Amino acid sequence: VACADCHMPKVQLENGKVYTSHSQRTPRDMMGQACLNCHAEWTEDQALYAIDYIKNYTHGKIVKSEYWLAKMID
Amino acid sequence: NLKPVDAMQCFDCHTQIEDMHTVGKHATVNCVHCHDATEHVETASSRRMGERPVTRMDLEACATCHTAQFNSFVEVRHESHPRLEKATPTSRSPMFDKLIAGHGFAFEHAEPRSHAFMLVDHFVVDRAYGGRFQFKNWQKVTDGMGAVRGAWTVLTDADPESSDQRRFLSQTATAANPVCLNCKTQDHILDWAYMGDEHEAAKWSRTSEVVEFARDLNHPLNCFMCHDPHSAGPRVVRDGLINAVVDRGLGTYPHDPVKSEQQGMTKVTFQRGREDFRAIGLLDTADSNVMCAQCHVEYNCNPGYQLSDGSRVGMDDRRANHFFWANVFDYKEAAQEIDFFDFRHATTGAALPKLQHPEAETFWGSVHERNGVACADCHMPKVQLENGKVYTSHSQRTPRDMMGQACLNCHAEWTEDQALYAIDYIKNYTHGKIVKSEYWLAKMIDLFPVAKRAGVSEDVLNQARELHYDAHLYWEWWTAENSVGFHNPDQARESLMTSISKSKEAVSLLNDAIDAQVAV
Amino acid sequence: NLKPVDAMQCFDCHTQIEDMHTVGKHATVNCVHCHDATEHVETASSRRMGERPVTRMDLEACATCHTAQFNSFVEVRHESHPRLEKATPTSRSPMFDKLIAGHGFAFEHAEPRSHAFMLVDHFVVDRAYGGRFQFKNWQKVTDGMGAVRGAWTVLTDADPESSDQRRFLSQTATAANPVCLNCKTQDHILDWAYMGDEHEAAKWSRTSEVVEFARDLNHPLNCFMCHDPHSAGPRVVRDGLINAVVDRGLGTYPHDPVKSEQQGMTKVTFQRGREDFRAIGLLDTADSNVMCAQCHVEYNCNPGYQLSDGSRVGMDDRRANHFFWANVFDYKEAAQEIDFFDFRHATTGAALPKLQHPEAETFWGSVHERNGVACADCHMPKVQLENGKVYTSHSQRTPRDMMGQACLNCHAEWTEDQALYAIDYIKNYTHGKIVKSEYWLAKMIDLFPVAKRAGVSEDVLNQARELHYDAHLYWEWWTAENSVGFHNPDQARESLMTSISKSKEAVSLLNDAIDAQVAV
Amino acid sequence: NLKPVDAMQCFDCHTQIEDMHTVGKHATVNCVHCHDATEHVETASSRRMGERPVTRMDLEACATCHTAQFNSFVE
Ligand code: HEC
Ligand code: HEC
Ligand code: HEC
Ligand code: HEC
Ligand code: HEC
Ligand code: HEC
Ligand code: HEC
Ligand code: HEC
Ligand code: HEC
Ligand code: HEC
Ligand code: HEC
Ligand code: HEC
Ligand code: HEC
Ligand code: HEC
Ligand SMILES: O=N[O-]
Ligand SMILES: O=N[O-]
Ligand SMILES: [Ca+2]
Ligand SMILES: [Ca+2]
Repeated sequence: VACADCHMPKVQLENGKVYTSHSQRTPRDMMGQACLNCHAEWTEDQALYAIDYIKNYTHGKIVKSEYWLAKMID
Repeated sequence: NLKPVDAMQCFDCHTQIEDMHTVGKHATVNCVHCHDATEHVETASSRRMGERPVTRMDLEACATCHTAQFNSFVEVRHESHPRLEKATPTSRSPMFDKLIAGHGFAFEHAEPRSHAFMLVDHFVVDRAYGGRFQFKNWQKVTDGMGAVRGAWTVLTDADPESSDQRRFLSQTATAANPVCLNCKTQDHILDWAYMGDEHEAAKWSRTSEVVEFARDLNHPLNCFMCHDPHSAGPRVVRDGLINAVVDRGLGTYPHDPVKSEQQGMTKVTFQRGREDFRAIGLLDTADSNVMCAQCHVEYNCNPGYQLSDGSRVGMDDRRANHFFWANVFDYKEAAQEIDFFDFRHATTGAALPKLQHPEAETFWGSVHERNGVACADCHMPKVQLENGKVYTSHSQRTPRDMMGQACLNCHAEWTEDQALYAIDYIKNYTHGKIVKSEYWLAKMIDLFPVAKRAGVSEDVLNQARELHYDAHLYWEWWTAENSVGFHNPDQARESLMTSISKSKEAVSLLNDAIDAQVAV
Repeated sequence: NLKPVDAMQCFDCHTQIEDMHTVGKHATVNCVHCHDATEHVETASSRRMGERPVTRMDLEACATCHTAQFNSFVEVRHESHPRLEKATPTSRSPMFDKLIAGHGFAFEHAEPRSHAFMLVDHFVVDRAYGGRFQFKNWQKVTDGMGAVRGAWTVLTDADPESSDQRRFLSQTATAANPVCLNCKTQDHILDWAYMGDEHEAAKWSRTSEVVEFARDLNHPLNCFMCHDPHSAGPRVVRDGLINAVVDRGLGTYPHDPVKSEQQGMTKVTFQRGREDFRAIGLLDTADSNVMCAQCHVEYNCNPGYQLSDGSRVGMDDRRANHFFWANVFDYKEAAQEIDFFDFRHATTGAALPKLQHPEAETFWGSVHERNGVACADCHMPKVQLENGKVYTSHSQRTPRDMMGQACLNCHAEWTEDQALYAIDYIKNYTHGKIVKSEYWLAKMIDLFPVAKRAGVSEDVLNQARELHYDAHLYWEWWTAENSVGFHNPDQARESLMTSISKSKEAVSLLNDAIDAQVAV
Repeated sequence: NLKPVDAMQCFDCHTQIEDMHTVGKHATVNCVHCHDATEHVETASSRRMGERPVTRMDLEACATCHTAQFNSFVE
């Protein structure tokens, strides 16, 4: 998988010549193309929930790392 | 990958193309994008074609550099309900079967759908080819992209081994003829002489076996129908239109000589050997009214009969390919000028015209046309982007899908709901008058058998048949015209009241004559 | 609270039930869930019923352990517009009154609505019981749960003191008879002998006073119509279906002996004393095509007449309960086999068939049926849950409400809009041919009085009446069939063009004969 | 309106560009879309630039033939 697959995927058209979206942005705006064509087992909400599980967990450790860095700094 | 060819060498023999190509916005676009002329260049002289070069007619030839226009063109509007028969209580012409009896449209006449399908729909409609052609299956009806790629990628022919028009299912007709195809495709643009006249250099003509012609045609609404591929400048290619506007000197706006001069057309002819062969009409401006008038007009594209003596006018006659280029109130005179009618009504025996989608001739003189508004402004507007390069939508569809761009930029005083309400007021009023026109036409039509059987004289029946022509014209214009009055509400109103007036006159005439016969 | 009974003791006398119950997925489900047999067990011998045990027919008997299936079944689809008369310009058969004149459906024929209402709607439709039964008030029309709980919880009888079928309002008919009820309920499953034949052990039969029978019936579409309550295995209980498939050896798929063998039915008969009394048909597989074919077929459920001599075929005749089990092109032969027609047209005098919702016989041979797709796949699919135990939706409704499950899992190439567009292409095309078929049938019908009055011979009128039978069959199949062509678009097309062909033949015949009479 | 230039004239001194341009999917795309090299061509030698040609760096130089990519990018 490469950055473009999640961040500037091919456009899906019922009738049209396919091109590659150049709007390089979060896959949340185009989950069908960016995630769900590959993750057929998920709905959009499930895929978003999986992203958020990671981000929430990681952000929690970032905040704790900052807490401990700040305590050391002080 | 494409390799560019030496255009300058082509120009040593192609001075007309040189003059167009080098001056317009395709001056940098190499011939190899649309032609394969390698063997041609090796064998031609300025006076001998040699090997015929290939010319690409596919829309993909333009889509590589103009994807937005291509994609907006091929888009299928699923809300444009498909295969929806107009002869039903819930569509445009509830009494169409009674009124049109005797004409091939009785076999099927659906509402239009998206442009991607025009060629395939022409091929599969029940009135056209005896049911010879079908989509490969009923799923393919959705595939606008496939149809654009090529009709024969999505259709089947019931009998590839024969080329005659015949019925393959009982309730079909074989009305299609080569002229039809000129408003579905221009893949034959190099194989068809102006007007479809016989020509030594034309593979196809008005008199061709339409099934054979059909098989040679692939693409709907080629992009070059409105845009010269060499100059990129605005044009039309449809012969019947150039004929009406230029050959017949009617002008682009027959009711406005000034606008005709400002927004005119220059006929450009291309020869084969020493002989004129085909023509295009370059437009002074990018005038969509005239571009759309290549097809959205009332026309002959069919055999008919002469009003004068009733004799057959066959496909060989120039009149079989004709743009009347006349509003509804000038049409009867325009038909008399070429001495032509379409069919005899099956019940009344009246000589009748068959009207087809006269959007262009209806739009003339209307408030929007008089204000310089054109088809594209309401049906293929510029796209509005918060951030982006503007282009012109090619999804030619009802303004209801893009009211901000199609109406409300101009009508700042209205909300979308208000503008829709104004549209619906016109269509509702017009449709009620259509329905009343049909009620009265049907009442007249039903009196004909009673009258004939009661012994009413031929003279009285002929008087009623003359009234039928008028009643019919002044009604059918509006079921044929796609805006349900919107394009010219006052004209529709005046015409439909005229229809009803004529029908009522005929009803009175017949009832009185029947009553007089009974009283004897 | 329920107390379990000794099933083993029941089995000392009920060996058929033992063989079903102990082997299937209801082996642990105690009899007390659906029977009260206390006094029965105290009084019975293996050869004498003794006190009749109670058998619960209410759907709640299943809803305690199968709430999801029950709840999805009872759900009211409010978008299935209620009491919507088909004989109107905006519904299925705009000219139905003219075409069906002479038949009880002229008094009312609404579009179907949700299954919860089938029994109450049968009772209150204007054609059924002379308007005897009504909802208690006009609010109760919404109450699907109430109707399922019991028809008589939501209906009133205008005259509980009489049991005869009569008109209570002028524009009603009394077409209901006991056979009807077999496609509304099976509450009478233990009180009705196979086919509704007279039987000493049957309280009800084809010849019963239908008003008395009606009062004894409560529940729509009992869950056990498709599921044996003892084995829980798939079955049908409808006698006319078992008769067609098994007794008449037509098979579950008359056009496919292989599929008939793989997906077959085993008739199981239950006796009363020494005598066969009732039967069920166990299915080899959970084949919804055959389960739904218990009711969604063309049938006799009514008296009629013999084609041969015109004599009355009354409810006492087995032919009054008949599944033709024939596609539209085999129907005329199937009706000739039993020497039967339904009514004489009020205007033409033609002997005519009355067709009813032949979804099953239409579906045969269609592309989906040939691919092993079945009613349930499009009309009661498995539910898709992000997290949950899958079950089968029992809300038997249009796939438009659940396109992901009903269509798009299979048709991965389509969006919902594309799939809807494909449906609409078929229904639009089919409906336009229905409307044209009606136009031509109506034109023929209107010629009959003119012809009769003009002195056209009985021989010519009879020729036209024979054509009327065909024109009618090949049209009415498609107004009766609920998919508007979707279930078999090519068949619909072929049939409707045949209808129009026949009507046109009759119109020509009559106009020529009328014209010849006038010319004399 | 753009007038094409003779790329062969450029290629005589620009072998690397020739090898890239003639082979790829821009083989038909004339230099004038992105360069104004008229005075450069009159003044360059095989090793000295002469007058510096203009090279368009704006994204609109690609947007006329690739509107969809450009518009999705700028959104
Ligand atoms: C398998 C899919 C996937 C791949 C491949 C991927 N990304 Fe991401 N990226 C994500 C997701 C999910 C997020 C979080 C977006 C959100 O929460 O809205 C993200 C976030 C980002 C963001 C921040 C987006 C914003 O709006 O905040 C950037 C920048 C980014 N990725 C760049 C890249 C780069 C560069 C690559 C390739 C090296 C890459 N991504 C590959 C899925 C992917
Ligand atoms: C960050 C790198 C990047 C930039 C900058 C970029 N693109 Fe692309 N472009 C891509 C990728 C990735 C693809 C898809 C390649 C593939 O998957 O085959 C692509 C594909 C294309 C294509 C091929 C057709 C298609 O859509 O797949 C065109 C034409 C194109 N880009 C034009 C442009 C234009 C015009 C711009 C400036 C508006 C631009 N690109 C800027 C990365 C880029
Ligand atoms: C030696 C002179 C000459 C050369 C050079 C030349 N052509 Fe032609 N071309 C002709 C002639 C002659 C015809 C036929 C005109 C006629 O029918 O009278 C023709 C016809 C055509 C046609 C129309 C064929 C048809 O289907 O009717 C096309 C397209 C065309 N040329 C393209 C090109 C291209 C592109 C080049 C450069 C790669 C080229 N020609 C170079 C002489 C030439
Ligand atoms: C190799 C790329 C390419 C091809 C292929 C191509 N065009 Fe163009 N087209 C251009 C360019 C570049 C312009 C000029 C853009 C500008 O200057 O705004 C242009 C301009 C146009 C214009 C605007 C002309 C004007 O005067 O405003 C139209 C219309 C057009 N092309 C139509 C077409 C048609 C129709 C086809 C297919 C027959 C086609 N093009 C094929 C590149 C191409
Ligand atoms: C080559 C002939 C031709 C040209 C030029 C043409 N049309 Fe059409 N148009 C058709 C045909 C044919 C259909 C019906 C297509 C079908 O039913 O498959 C149609 C359908 C339509 C529709 C209905 C689309 C829908 O969603 O149902 C509209 C709106 C329309 N045309 C507007 C226009 C406009 C505006 C123009 C000028 C920009 C134009 N047309 C130019 C032939 C043409
Ligand atoms: C003057 C151009 C023109 C001619 C020639 C032409 N059409 Fe059309 N046709 C149109 C336009 C515009 C529409 C869309 C508007 C409408 O349907 O009213 C259309 C729509 C159609 C449709 C789709 C709607 C329907 O009626 O079912 C079919 C099919 C069709 N034409 C078949 C034919 C046949 C067959 C012929 C030759 C007998 C023919 N056309 C000739 C312009 C033309
Ligand atoms: C029925 C006539 C018609 C057809 C066919 C047609 N166009 Fe256009 N085209 C127009 C009109 C009208 C405009 C806007 C002209 C104006 O207002 O300046 C336009 C504008 C354009 C432009 C100029 C840039 C823009 O978007 O304004 C291009 C490029 C173009 N069209 C490409 C195409 C392509 C590619 C096709 C085939 C998919 C096509 N056209 C088919 C009528 C047509
Ligand atoms: C380019 C500007 C423009 C466009 C776009 C436009 N209008 Fe108009 N419209 C006008 C003007 C100017 C008038 C005449 C105003 C006056 O004379 O008071 C008018 C008149 C009308 C009328 C009176 C119509 C008649 O024929 O008598 C109606 C209704 C109307 N517009 C609705 C609409 C609708 C709905 C749309 C979108 C489909 C639309 N207009 C798009 C400018 C526009
Ligand atoms: C002593 C033998 C015997 C016993 C034990 C027995 N049954 Fe029966 N049952 C019969 C007979 C005999 C009939 C009538 C069969 C016939 O009509 O010939 C009958 C009929 C029935 C019926 C159908 C009644 C109808 O409406 O037609 C049901 C239900 C039933 N039994 C349930 C049960 C249950 C449950 C049990 C155990 C609690 C049970 N029986 C135990 C002998 C027995
Ligand atoms: C006391 C609980 C209970 C009652 C009451 C009940 N069932 Fe069941 N049913 C079950 C159980 C337990 C299963 C087996 C579940 C499993 O194994 O997947 C089952 C299975 C089924 C099945 C699936 C059978 C198969 O072979 O796949 C059907 C169909 C069914 N029941 C129908 C009904 C019907 C209809 C009724 C009302 C006549 C009913 N059940 C009443 C408990 C009950
Ligand atoms: C072979 C099974 C079967 C028979 C027997 C049967 N019906 Fe129906 N009935 C159905 C089906 C299936 C529907 C839903 C489909 C439809 O309406 O087309 C239905 C629908 C109805 C409806 C609701 C729609 C309407 O027509 O108003 C009524 C009322 C009705 N039936 C009454 C009756 C009457 C009265 C009889 C006996 C004269 C009868 N049914 C016999 C299967 C049957
Ligand atoms: C018209 C026939 C029919 C009726 C009546 C019917 N079902 Fe079903 N039932 C089915 C079909 C079809 C299935 C799915 C069988 C399969 O595909 O395996 C099913 C499956 C089931 C299952 C198995 C679990 C599941 O959901 O797949 C149960 C339990 C069940 N039904 C209960 C009931 C209940 C309770 C009722 C009464 C509310 C009922 N059924 C009425 C046709 C019917
Ligand atoms: C269980 C899979 C499945 C289901 C569910 C399904 N289809 Fe199909 N459908 C098929 C297959 C397989 C074909 C035949 C494909 C082929 O032969 O190319 C087909 C054919 C069709 C056709 C051609 C129809 C004909 O009778 O000629 C249409 C239209 C269609 N499907 C639409 C739908 C719609 C709409 C739905 C949902 C109501 C649906 N399908 C549900 C598998 C399915
Ligand atoms: C005069 C028109 C034109 C110009 C200007 C243009 N291109 Fe292209 N581009 C093309 C054509 C034609 C193709 C080939 C399309 C095809 O064969 O699919 C192409 C192909 C591409 C591709 C796909 C290449 C591949 O190997 O798949 C990319 C990426 C691309 N161009 C980027 C750009 C960039 C970035 C610019 C601006 C620096 C640009 N183009 C300017 C016409 C143009
Ligand atoms: O039927 N095409 O006007
Ligand atoms: O009217 N029930 O088929
Ligand atoms: Ca005409
Ligand atoms: Ca019947």
